[PDB]
Amino acid sequence: GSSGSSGEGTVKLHEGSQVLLTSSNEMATVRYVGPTDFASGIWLGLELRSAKGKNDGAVGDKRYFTCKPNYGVLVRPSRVTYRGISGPSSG
Repeated sequence: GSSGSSGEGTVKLHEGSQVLLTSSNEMATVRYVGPTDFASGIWLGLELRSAKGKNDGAVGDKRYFTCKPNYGVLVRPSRVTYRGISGPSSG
């Protein structure tokens, strides 16, 4: 399992994407994408439009985004979700 070897890879996140938390039920804009220095694993620098997080834009010696105190949050793809299908345009 590395860069798509065993177990497929449905990781489609680079930037300017939208994902909804599967715990707090709050949309979040994807700013950063990749491994972190404070933790061991992949993360996604999210940024909310209000004080509903636990980050100050950056954590440690790595910048993920820029926002007010406790505005954005850091979560993993598997920890986040987002639509993709199109479906009937009418409605």
